[PDB]
Amino acid sequence: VPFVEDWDLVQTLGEGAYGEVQLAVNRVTEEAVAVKIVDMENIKKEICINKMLNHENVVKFYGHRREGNIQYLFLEYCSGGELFDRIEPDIGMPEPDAQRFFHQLMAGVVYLHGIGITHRDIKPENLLLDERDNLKISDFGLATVFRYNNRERLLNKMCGTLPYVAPELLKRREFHAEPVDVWSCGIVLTAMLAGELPWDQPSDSCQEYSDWKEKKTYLNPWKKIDSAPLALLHKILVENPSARITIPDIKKDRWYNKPLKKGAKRPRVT
Ligand SMILES: COC(=O)c1ccc(-c2[nH]nc3c2Cc2cc(CN[C@H]4CC[C@@H](O)CC4)ccc2-3)o1
Repeated sequence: VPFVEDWDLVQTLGEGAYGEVQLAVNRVTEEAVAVKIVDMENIKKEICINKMLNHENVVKFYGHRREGNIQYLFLEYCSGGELFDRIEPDIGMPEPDAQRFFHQLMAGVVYLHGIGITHRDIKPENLLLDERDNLKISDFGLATVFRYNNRERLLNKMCGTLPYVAPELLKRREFHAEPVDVWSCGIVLTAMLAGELPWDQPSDSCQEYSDWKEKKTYLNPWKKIDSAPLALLHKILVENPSARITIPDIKKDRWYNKPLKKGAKRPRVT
């Protein structure tokens, strides 16, 4: 009972705008959590969205505490770090690992879309890994409700990260939320398989993007990707968001359902 509420801040996990993420260890139990420290409406929405979240591939929210002009968000600690540091530059990672991470990303995104939430900034920096390398979607600072009382709200706000944003966000005034997150998942899949981003932004003025629309797959990063995951990327990275593949159909794709990876190495004797 005494001192069970005391947490020691032992190391900086992440820094940026606006604030830092610190690893916190409980004085009594030694339980590890991540404390998001935001130096104070945007944070009020983040807390509200985080309270709704309960899924094995979404970073858990334990609660928050306001100490004057500072908000403390208590969130799941993921010891495996970011997916970003598992991607070898210009190489990627083994195809079975990327497939497993992509299945977990799809389970997380299905869950969020199912409760009417769009993340809007899916990228490897935001995809965290637990001790068993289970992928968790993190940072709901740009997230929003796109479906309320079974009525879909079209989005118009410009946000995300240019190499991961869908082309409609740059060409159209209004757009559906769900195909935007599907596109960013395809850029994450491209990053995991080739270890590089295909373009700075998806616009006609961008040569790499024009080459993709012209199906010049003999060029990088596409030439490093096998034909089965590349056929899936041809369905995701579709300019027209109405023709773009939906997640129920991604789950029926040949590469998505290809047996590739063995389960976690279990102790055995002969
Ligand atoms: C903006 O971040 C969040 O909203 C959020 C929610 C939950 C978390 C989180 N839980 N566990 C971690 C996070 C962020 C995070 C980052 C890292 C990578 N940290 C390295 C530490 C040593 C190295 O030298 C620098 C980077 C390792 C673990 C973790 O972050």
